[PDB]
Order: sequence, then structure tokens, then C-alpha cells
Amino acid sequence: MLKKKQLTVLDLHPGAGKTRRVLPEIVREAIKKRLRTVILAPTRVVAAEMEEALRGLPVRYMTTAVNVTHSGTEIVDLMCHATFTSRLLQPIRVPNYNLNIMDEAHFTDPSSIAARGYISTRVEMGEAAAIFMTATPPGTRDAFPDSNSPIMDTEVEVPERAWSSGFDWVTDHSGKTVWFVPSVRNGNEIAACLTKAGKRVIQLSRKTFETEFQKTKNQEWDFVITTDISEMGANFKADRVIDSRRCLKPVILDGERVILAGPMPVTHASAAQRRGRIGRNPNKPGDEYMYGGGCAETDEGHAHWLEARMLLDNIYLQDGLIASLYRPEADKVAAIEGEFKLRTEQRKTFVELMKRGDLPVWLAYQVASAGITYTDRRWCFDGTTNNTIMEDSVPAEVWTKYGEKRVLKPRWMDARVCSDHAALKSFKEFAAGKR
Ligand SMILES: COCC(=O)Nc1nc(-c2ccccc2)cs1
Repeated sequence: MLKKKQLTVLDLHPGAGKTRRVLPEIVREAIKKRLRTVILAPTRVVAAEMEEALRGLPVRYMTTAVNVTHSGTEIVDLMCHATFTSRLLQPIRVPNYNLNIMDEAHFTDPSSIAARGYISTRVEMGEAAAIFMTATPPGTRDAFPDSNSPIMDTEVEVPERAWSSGFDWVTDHSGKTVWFVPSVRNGNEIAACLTKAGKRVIQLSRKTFETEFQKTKNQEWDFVITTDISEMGANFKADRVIDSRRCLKPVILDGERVILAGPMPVTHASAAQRRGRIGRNPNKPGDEYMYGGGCAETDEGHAHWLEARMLLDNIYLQDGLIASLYRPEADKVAAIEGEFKLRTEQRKTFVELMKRGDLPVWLAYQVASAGITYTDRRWCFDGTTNNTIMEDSVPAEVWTKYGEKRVLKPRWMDARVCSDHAALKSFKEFAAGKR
């Protein structure tokens, strides 16, 4: 696998031991051959699991998720997918890694797509080797891959709202259930309904993931209610998955706003990863997978692929050359390489709106490309009346940095800045000049 000019897709089934058995073997071989190597973890949780699998090997952990004293003699670096892309965008030297290893390489967050595009472009150039580790590479059509033990697959109507009757099979279960919901808000309603029925419920989402995931290890629980983030190598001691088979899809309308469309069907890859949370123990056959809809290729026209092009347009490769998306995912967006390339000062604004601002890529781009500077928040208040952000059926209000109470009315509306209470709170703080 380790010869230059090669990209290898390690597509062993979920639970086959890619992370705990194959990855340490690859790393040992890489060190033997003096390959400067990066290992990309999708999350801080997986980064910590990798440290356990790699413990004893000279690996530099570029994450505060691991508390290790580095020797200074490591040629293998480990960081999150997002950290890799972030360091590429920033005015900081990223080594030209000979070997690029991406774990959970199916991750469809913009920074992961961008990292695959950059890595696969370096391999196509003949400059590097890469290994993408995933049961479900782009365009996979099999929602029902092999497992370590037989799974009971049942198509069933799954609740997406509180219920009083008609779903006894949900609560009548005495094991542990991982339940994939399309959104935080939908999970909150299911979680309240299960809590009222006497169940112990943990909720996971992107913003709460590291903190709340620890509860699945430290306390007894009956249900984990999770968004799609648990597709990215989160492991549970569970005997059932309940899968809505639904997700939200960010969509750019008319080049001018972003909506969260759906809920709508998940991809085959997502369905296989959700299912793949169970059937992992060869000694425990008959884990159950209850699924509430079909799959569709809802990654086509999804904003994350256009966002990935915005990031790649702003990463230096060589002179004016721009990295392509990884070929199997390159048709998910109608975009021209270079269309989003910013001049030096606008690019810095774009980076800071994402890194410090915590704005979605698309929104960061609109503000930066309009020639607005990072601390200038006038745009949060001067949109049309129909861009008014609503909080519990009333216009959201903040005190501006000037001490004026104003209605939150952004010039560009991205539904992700108000998708749940936590998002809207963060965006209000941003509009107020608090970061
Ligand atoms: C599952 O097999 C049928 C199918 O693919 N149905 C879909 N429904 C959508 C959809 C749903 C909500 C909002 C917009 C679009 C996309 S695909």
C-alpha cells in the first residue's frame, strides 16, 4: 500500500478491525520505511481510541484529546480531519506527508471532503501515498454489509415524534438502543417521550459529542439518541439500532441563502454506518436493526460539497493549481475549481469567520467575499424582513456592540446558525460582537 503515487481504499466491513488491528501494522511499516505520515481521526473521541491502539508507537498527537509527552522524534502525526484542513488554510507550514491515512474516510463534513480532495490530488500528482479507511467509500450502494455477527434487519415504521400508542416494540425492549434521529430538535422530543416512559436517555450531537459520549461509558443507559455524527466510528455496547433512515440536507437556494431541507432519506453509506453500530460482537448474534425508510443519494446537491470547493479554492497547492475533489465524490456539486479563490485579506477574513466566528463555510464565504472585516457585524442586522431569525415564534433580539437592542436579521440567511437553541445562542453572541 505504501509505494508513492498510490491511493488504497481499505473497505473491510464495519468491526473488521481497520482501526485497532490494521492501522498499527500500517504505522509500524511506515516508520520502518521512514515515511513522514499523517493519521486523520474524524473526532477527538476516535483520536483517543487510536492512541490506545497505537500506544507504544512513536506518534505525535496534535490534539488536546490525548495527554501525552511527545519525544520530538516522531515522524507520524495524528490530528482530526478538521485540524488538517484548518492548518492547510492557515499561514502555517504543514509537512508534505509521504503517507496520508484517513480513518472513517466516509465523513461528509466539508473539512473531511476538502482533506480527501487535497490528499487525492497529491497522490494523482505522484507526490504521496494515501490510505482511506472506510466500510462505505463514496457511491457505495450496499446499506447491509457484512458484520462480525448476524444482524436481524427489520423494516418498521419508526416514530419521529412523541407517541402514546402503536410502538410498544420500542419500549418493550430490555437491552440498549442507539437511535439515529434526523436533527437535534427531533431527538429532544423523542428523548423527552422516552424519559417520561422511565427510560435513561443520553443525547449526542456534533456540539455535545466529546462531553456526552463519555456518559455512554460512565453510567447505565437504555437509549442513546444521536444525529449522524455517531456514523463516524462511535462504538457502543448495544444490542439494537433504531434508524429513522432520515437526515437534514443543507441546500443553497438561488446562490443567496441556505435552508435545512428534509428530513429526507440517508445515503446507503450512512445507513450501513448506522446499522454498523451493532452486530460487532461475534459472541452476541441477533443484534437488531430497525429501519424506518429507504436510502437515496441525498449527497447530490448537498451544500457540504460546495463548501469543500470553497475551502480547496483557498488552499495553496503549487502556483495557481487548485486541488480537485476526490474523483468518486467530484460530481456531487456543479462547481468550477478556483471560482471561490479569495485575495489575501478576504481569505484571512474567511478563515477567521470559520475558526473564531464558528460560522458555516458558506456564510463565512459570503461575508469575506463582500469585503466585510471579521469584527464588522452590521451585516447581522441589515437583511430583508424575511431573513428575521425567530426565537420561540418572536424575532430574536440582541444588544449590538454599540449598546443598541436590534432584531437579528442577517444579510445572508444560513439555517444552520439557528438549527437549535445552542446554534442560535452562539450566533446571537457573534452578532453582539462577543467573539
Ligand atoms: C426512500 O425512497 C424514496 C425516496 O428516495 N424519497 C425521497 N424523498 C426526498 C425528500 C424528502 C423530503 C424533502 C425533500 C426531498 C428525497 S428522496
